[PDB]
Amino acid sequence: GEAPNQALLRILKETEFKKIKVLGSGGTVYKGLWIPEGEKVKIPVAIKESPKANKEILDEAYVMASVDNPHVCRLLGICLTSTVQLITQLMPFGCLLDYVREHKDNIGSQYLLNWCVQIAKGMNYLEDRRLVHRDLAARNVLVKTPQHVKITDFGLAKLLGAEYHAKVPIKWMALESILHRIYTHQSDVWSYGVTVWELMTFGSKPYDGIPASEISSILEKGERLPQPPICTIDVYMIMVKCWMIDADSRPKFRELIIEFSKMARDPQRYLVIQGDEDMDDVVDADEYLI
Ligand SMILES: *CCC(=O)Nc1cc(Nc2nccc(-n3cc(CN(C)C)c(-c4ccccc4)n3)n2)c(OC)cc1N1CCOCC1
Repeated sequence: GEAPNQALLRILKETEFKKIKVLGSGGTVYKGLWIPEGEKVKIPVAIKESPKANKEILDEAYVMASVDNPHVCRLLGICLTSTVQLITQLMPFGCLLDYVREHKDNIGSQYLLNWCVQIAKGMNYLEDRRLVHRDLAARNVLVKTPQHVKITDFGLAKLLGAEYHAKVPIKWMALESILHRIYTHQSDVWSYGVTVWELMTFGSKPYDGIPASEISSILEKGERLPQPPICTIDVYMIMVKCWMIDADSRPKFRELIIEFSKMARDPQRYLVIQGDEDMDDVVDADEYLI
């Protein structure tokens, strides 16, 4: 027996939004203000604006409405206009992949290790809610402040019952997923390892210049992503443990929290980086609880 999902799905009027600029297209992601009726608050939001693709975006809203954790992006509501719109909290600093790329020369060890802690906390929460993400990557981690990141993009996420089978991001998937289309929380751990490598290399592309069709044979021969320059063996060994063939001998998200937490207490024993060492009624969504 599975527990009843008593999450609320907030349907928001279209007149409650004063959508401002466009953030980025691909669909489209807007930014704007959400002003609930006569609540005297202005909440900065992001809005994601024809066919059966409506089914997918609503499957996304189902997952996002059913999560509540400081390191997971939650759905504020949907607007049922001509198009189905997803309304989420504005993450004003962008995605973490763009952030580490545009700020390499100003990111210290404490920030890198804290992000690894927070991402592991969010993933451990998803595991607690029996959620396999299947698209964990630096591009899908958003930055509320440089000290606070959250996981987003649940378009591939699936709810395990009391391994899931099935276009996918090859250079982030465990071998068993590339080969057998098998996805578990431990295959998420593999993607976590690639995501940490992304941060540790300040946004390098994993297997840059290697066709995705070759990834399965490369991983089978025993090859893995190289040790990033700033990484001590301690940190790189954690990433290598995420890439083991035996999925059960990979670290659990609850262990990665612990390990990175200890390292974040002495961040330079583990990362070697040169240089280390309107408004008025605006309320962040994390402070608007209903
Ligand atoms: C890495 C790409 C990116 O997201 N850039 C970005 C993000 C944000 N802030 C933001 N706030 C709330 C929600 C989002 N957001 C972005 C995305 C796109 N994916 C890749 C993360 C989604 C999304 C959610 C679910 C399903 C599909 C997509 N939600 N982003 C920015 O606001 C400041 C600005 C930017 N970029 C700035 C630099 O140029 C590119 C855009």
